[PDB]
Amino acid sequence: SGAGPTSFKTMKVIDPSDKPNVLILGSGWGAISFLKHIDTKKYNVSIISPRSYFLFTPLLPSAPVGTVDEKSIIEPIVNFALKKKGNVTYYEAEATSINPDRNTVTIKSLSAAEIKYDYLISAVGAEPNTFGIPGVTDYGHFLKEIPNSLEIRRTFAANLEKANLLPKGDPERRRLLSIVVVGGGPTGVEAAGELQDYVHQDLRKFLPALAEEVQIHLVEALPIVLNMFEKKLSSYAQSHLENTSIKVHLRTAVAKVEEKQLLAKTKHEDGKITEETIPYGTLIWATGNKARPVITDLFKKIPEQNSSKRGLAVNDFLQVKGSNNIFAIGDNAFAGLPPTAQVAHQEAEYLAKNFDKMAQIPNFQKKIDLLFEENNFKPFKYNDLGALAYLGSERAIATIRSGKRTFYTGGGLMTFYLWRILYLSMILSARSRLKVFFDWIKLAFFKRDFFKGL
Amino acid sequence: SGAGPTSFKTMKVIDPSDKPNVLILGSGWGAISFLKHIDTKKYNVSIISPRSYFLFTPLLPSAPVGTVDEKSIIEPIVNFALKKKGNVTYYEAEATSINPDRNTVTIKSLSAAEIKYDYLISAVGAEPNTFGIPGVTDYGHFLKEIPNSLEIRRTFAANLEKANLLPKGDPERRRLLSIVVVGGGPTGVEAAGELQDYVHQDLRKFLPALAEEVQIHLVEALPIVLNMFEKKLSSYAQSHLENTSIKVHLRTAVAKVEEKQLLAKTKHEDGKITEETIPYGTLIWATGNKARPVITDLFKKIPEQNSSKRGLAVNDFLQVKGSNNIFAIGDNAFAGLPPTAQVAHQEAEYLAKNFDKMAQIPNFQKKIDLLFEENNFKPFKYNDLGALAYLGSERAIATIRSGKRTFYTGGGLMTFYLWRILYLSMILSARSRLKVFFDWIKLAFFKRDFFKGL
Ligand SMILES: Cc1cc2nc3c(=O)[nH]c(=O)nc-3n(C[C@H](O)[C@H](O)[C@H](O)COP(=O)(O)OP(=O)(O)OC[C@H]3O[C@@H](n4cnc5c(N)ncnc54)[C@H](O)[C@@H]3O)c2cc1C
Ligand SMILES: Cc1cc2nc3c(=O)[nH]c(=O)nc-3n(C[C@H](O)[C@H](O)[C@H](O)COP(=O)(O)OP(=O)(O)OC[C@H]3O[C@@H](n4cnc5c(N)ncnc54)[C@H](O)[C@@H]3O)c2cc1C
Ligand SMILES: C/C=C(C)/C=C\C=C/[C@H](OC)[C@@H](C)[C@@H](OC)[C@@H](C)CCc1oc2c(O)c(OC)cc(OC)c2c(=O)c1C
Ligand SMILES: C/C=C(C)/C=C\C=C/[C@H](OC)[C@@H](C)[C@@H](OC)[C@@H](C)CCc1oc2c(O)c(OC)cc(OC)c2c(=O)c1C
Ligand SMILES: C\C=C(C)/C=C/C=C\[C@H](OC)[C@@H](C)[C@@H](OC)[C@@H](C)CCc1oc2c(O)c(OC)cc(OC)c2c(=O)c1C
Ligand SMILES: C\C=C(C)/C=C/C=C\[C@H](OC)[C@@H](C)[C@@H](OC)[C@@H](C)CCc1oc2c(O)c(OC)cc(OC)c2c(=O)c1C
Ligand SMILES: [Mg+2]
Ligand SMILES: [Mg+2]
Ligand SMILES: [Mg+2]
Ligand SMILES: [Mg+2]
Ligand SMILES: [Mg+2]
Ligand SMILES: [Mg+2]
Ligand SMILES: [Mg+2]
Ligand SMILES: [Mg+2]
Repeated sequence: SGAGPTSFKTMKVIDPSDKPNVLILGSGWGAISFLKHIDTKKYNVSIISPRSYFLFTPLLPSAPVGTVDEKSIIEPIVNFALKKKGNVTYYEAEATSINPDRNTVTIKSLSAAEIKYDYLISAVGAEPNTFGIPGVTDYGHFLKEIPNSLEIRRTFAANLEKANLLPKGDPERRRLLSIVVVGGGPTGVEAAGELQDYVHQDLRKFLPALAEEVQIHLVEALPIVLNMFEKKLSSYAQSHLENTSIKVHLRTAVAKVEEKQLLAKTKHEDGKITEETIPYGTLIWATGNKARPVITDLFKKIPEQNSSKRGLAVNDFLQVKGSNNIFAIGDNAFAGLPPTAQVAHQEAEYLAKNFDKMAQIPNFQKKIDLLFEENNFKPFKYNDLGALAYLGSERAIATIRSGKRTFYTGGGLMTFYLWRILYLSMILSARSRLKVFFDWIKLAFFKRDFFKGL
Repeated sequence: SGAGPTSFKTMKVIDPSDKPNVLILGSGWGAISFLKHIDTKKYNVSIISPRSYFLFTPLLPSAPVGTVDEKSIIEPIVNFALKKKGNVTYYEAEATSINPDRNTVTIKSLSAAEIKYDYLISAVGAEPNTFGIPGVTDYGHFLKEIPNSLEIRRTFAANLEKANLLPKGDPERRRLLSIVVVGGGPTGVEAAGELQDYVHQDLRKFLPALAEEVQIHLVEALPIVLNMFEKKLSSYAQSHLENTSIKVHLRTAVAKVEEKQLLAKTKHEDGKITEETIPYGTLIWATGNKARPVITDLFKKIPEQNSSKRGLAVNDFLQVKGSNNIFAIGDNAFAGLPPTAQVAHQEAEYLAKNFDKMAQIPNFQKKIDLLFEENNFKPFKYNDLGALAYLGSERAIATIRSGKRTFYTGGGLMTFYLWRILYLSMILSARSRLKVFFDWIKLAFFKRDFFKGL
C-alpha cells in the first residue's frame, strides 16, 4: 500500500489465514493499551496511525520548558509490537474514510489504498476544539502532540529574546512576556504551572528583570478550575495558582484572538458582563475536545450515529451503535464517561479480554449485541480510580479511590511526591520510565534545558 | 551593536574604565578554557562567537546515533560566564575582519559594528578541509558541530527507510546501506565505531535483514589509522575495526565524490595504484583542518603572517608573530603542536595565568615579546598527557603519560571503561557530566534513540 516509511510487519512467526483480521486505528492510549492486551495469536492484528510512537500525554505539559525532554515521554510503536507473540502490522497513515458497507478503511499517507478488516477498533482520539472562535488557529498553539511542545518553546524563547531588546517600561516588552493559557482542566493548569516554574526557578536566575515582568494568565469559562475534583481541592488549586502570580480568569470566555491581543468576556457572579482586551505574546489553547473528520464522516454512514456529536455512541460492550463489527474506545467514543487516559486504558483492557472470549465462540470467528448477551459477557463498568493535577511550585492535588471508597484526598508537597510516583508507575514502557526519572533527578540539581533549536 | 538575540552582559558588579579590554574570539575549547581561568576583575572580558554554547567535541561522534544526546554534550556560555566574579559580555556574531591597525574586530550576525580591544585572544578554531576534492560539500557531511550530528542522523535514517522498501538483492538497497567515513584519526574512527555499534547492537534487534546488509567503510590516506598512538595500538585498532566488519581502506585518497558513488585511489605498499568506485548512501568527511576566512584574511595584514598557511604563527608566549596585542590559541594557532582539545586547554590555562601576572606590571596596563622576556615570564611548554580513542564494540585504546613517563598504555575492555571515566572527568560542566552519565546508564539497559525528527 501507500503507507509511510515507518510502516512495518513484525515476523515472530511465519504467517500462512483462519484468524479474524483486527484493525486498530490510532497509536495512543486506547490503541496501545489494546495492543498490549490483545492476543496476536488469536487474531491478525494491524494498526493504522500517522504517529509511529506512543505519547505519554500526562507529562506533555512538562515538555515545552524541559521539565522532561520530548524523547522521554514517547515510545516507538514497534517496541510494543515486538513484545507480542504473533505478528503485528503497522501502516504509517491516517484513516480518511471508514467504510462499514465493505469492511475497509481508506488510508492516506502524509509521507506516502483500502485496508480490510473483520473487526475494527477505532481509537483515533479527538482534536482540540476552537469553538469557531476567530483567530485561535492563526495565532494560538494547541498542546496535544510533540510538535506543539517544540512550537511553544520556539515561540516563548523568541518572545523572551525580543522582549530583552526593549527598555524596562515598553508596553511591547510587557506584551511579549505575557502568556495566556485557555482551559482550566489539568492540561491548561499544568501548562501554566510548568511555565511559571521555568520562569521563577530557572529564567529568574540568569534574566531576573525579564522573569519578573512575565505574566501568565489562565482563562476558564466555568466558575472553577479542575471541576473533576472535590470543591476544596479546586479551591486549594486556584488559591495556589494565584499565590504563584498566575492571574486566573474564571467565568471567562475568549470571544476572539487577534495577533497581539485577545478579547476575554467575563460573566461575573453578580450577573454583569465585562470585556477585557488582554495583550499576549504566547497563546496556549488547552480546552475542548471535538470529533475528528474521519469520525464525523462515519456519523453520516450509520443511522444510529446520525445524531452523534461528541463521538461515536457505543453500547455496554463498546460496539459502535448500529455496527456488528466496529468498536470504539477513548476520546472518539461516547460512553457517558470523561475523555481521559484512565477511561481509554480501562476500555482497552476490557475489550481485549472480550476478544479472548470471542475466539472461543464459533459465531464470532466467521441486534448487534445479541451474541455478547446470549453468551453472558459482562458489560463494561468503568472504575473511577481518582484524579491527579500538578499546580506548579512543587504542589499537586490528588484524589485516589476505587469503587465507593476514597483511599486518599489532598494537596501539598507530599501530594506532589505522590503525583510523581504515580505518574512513573503509569508510564507504559520501562525506557520512558527511566528517562523521565533521570529528567527529574537532573532537575533537582540543574536548570531545565530550554533550547529553541533542540 | 548588531549582534544576535542570545547576546548578553552579565551584571555581577556595577561597571564604572581603568582595566584593559580583553576580547575573546570563539566559544570552544580555547575560548571557554580561557574564560574559566581569566580574572574578570583584572580585565573587562568580552566574547564574540556565533555559537552560544560550548561543545564537548570528543563525544560529538557519539551523538548522531544517540549513544549520547546532543543536549548532553553542550553547555550555554552564559552558565560559564555566571561563575565569574566580574562582568562578561557575549556578542552572538562571527568575527568577519580582525583590524590590527585600529584594534577592532568587525562582526556580522547571522541573526542580527566594530568591537574595540586592548588585547585580542583568537580561538575561532579551524574548519574541515575538503582539499578541493570535487563533490565533498555537495554530497558529504562534516562532523564538527551539533547541526552535523542532526544531519547525519536524518540522512542515515532516510536511507534505511528507502532501503527497507527495496528487495534483498537490489544494488540500490546495498548502496543506500553503505556508509563511507573519510579520516582515520579519532573523529573518523569513532564515527565509524559508533555507527557500527548502532547497526549491530540496536538496528539488528528490530531490522536484522537491513542491519546485516549495512557496510561501513573507513578511508584514510596514511598507511595506518590513529598515527598519534604507538604502532602496536594502531595495529590493534585496525584489527578490531576490521573484526567488527568495517572495511578499512588505508593508503587511499578520495579523488572525487559523486551523488551515488565516490572514486577512491589506493597507492598500495607494492607501488601499484588502483581505483575503486565505492557506491555510498552516507558520506561523513572527518579529516583535515584548514584556516577560516577571518584568519586567512589576517595573514595578509601582518607581514610576519604573510607566509602562514595552517594557522596564525605564535611565539613562546602565544602572541601572534608581528602583533603586540593579539594572541592565538587552539586550532587557529600554529605553535608546532597537534590540533587537539588537550593543546587548546593547556594553551588557554597558560595564557590566563600570564594575564594575571600582566596586571601586576604597569607597561602591560597602558620586539613584541620584550616585556615578557624582561619580566622573566616562562615560555609555554606543552605537556603531552597522552591520547584516547573509542573503536566501537566496547573497545578503546589509551596512552596515559606526563613528561617522559608513560603511566598506562593499552587496549581492550578495561581501556573502554577507562576511556569513559576519563572523558567524564574532562567535561567542563557538572550538568553536561551528569547528562552524559545518564545517557550511558540508559544505554546499558535500552536501545539508543535514533529519531529523525528529534
Ligand atoms: C496535554 C494533555 C495532558 C493530559 N493529561 C491527562 C491526565 O493527566 N490524566 C488523564 O486521565 N488524561 C489526560 N489527558 C487525556 C488523555 O490523553 C486522553 O483522554 C487520551 O489520549 C485518550 O486516548 P485515545 O486513544 O482516545 O486518544 P490519543 O491518546 O489522543 O490517541 C489518538 C491516536 O490516534 C492517532 N490518529 C489521529 N488521527 C488519526 C487517523 N485519521 N487515523 C488513524 N490514527 C489517527 C493519533 O496520532 C494518536 O496516536 C491529557 C491530554 C492532553 C492533550
Ligand atoms: C568530532 C570531533 C572529535 C574530537 N575529539 C577530540 C579528542 O577526543 N581529543 C582531542 O584532543 N581533540 C579532539 N578534537 C579536536 C578538538 O575539538 C579541537 O582541537 C579543539 O576544538 C580546538 O579548540 P579551539 O578552541 O581551537 O576550536 P573549537 O573548539 O572548534 O572552537 C572554535 C570556536 O570558534 C567559533 N567560531 C567559528 N568561526 C568564528 C568567527 N568568525 N568568529 C568568532 N567565533 C567563531 C566556533 O563557533 C567555536 O565556538 C575533536 C574534534 C572534532 C571535530
Ligand atoms: C482495589 C483497587 C483496584 C481494583 C484498582 C486500582 C487500585 C489502586 C491504584 O494504584 C495502585 C489506583 C489507586 C491508582 O492507579 C490506578 C490511581 C491513582 C489511578 C489514578 C489514575 O490512574 C490512571 C491510570 O491507571 C492510567 O492507566 C494507564 C492512566 C491514567 O491517565 C493519566 C491514570 C490517571 O490519570 C489517574 C489519575
Ligand atoms: C604528573 C601529572 C600532571 C603534571 C598532569 C596530569 C596527570 C594525570 C591526568 O589525569 C589525572 C592525565 C593522565 C589525564 O588527564 C589529564 C590524561 C589521560 C589526559 C589525556 C587527555 O586529556 C585531555 C584533557 O586533559 C583535556 O582537558 C580538557 C582535554 C582533552 O581533549 C579530549 C584531553 C584529551 O583528549 C586527552 C586524551
Ligand atoms: C536509609 C535508606 C534509603 C534507601 C534512603 C534513601 C533516600 C533518598 C532516595 O534516594 C536514594 C529517593 C529516591 C527518595 O527519597 C528522597 C524519594 C523516592 C522519596 C520521594 C520523593 O522525595 C523527594 C525529595 O525528598 C526531595 O527532596 C529535596 C525532592 C524531590 O523531588 C523534587 C522528591 C521527589 O520527587 C520524590 C518522589
Ligand atoms: C560493593 C560496593 C560498591 C560501591 C559496588 C558498585 C558496583 C557498580 C557501580 O554501580 C553502583 C558502577 C558505577 C561501577 O561498577 C560497574 C563502574 C563505575 C565501574 C566501571 C565501569 O564498569 C562497567 C561495567 O561493569 C559494565 O558491566 C556490565 C558496563 C559498563 O558500561 C558498558 C561499565 C562502565 O562503563 C564502567 C565505566
Ligand atoms: Mg489511540
Ligand atoms: Mg495522544
Ligand atoms: Mg479514541
Ligand atoms: Mg485524544
Ligand atoms: Mg574556542
Ligand atoms: Mg568545537
Ligand atoms: Mg583556535
Ligand atoms: Mg576547531
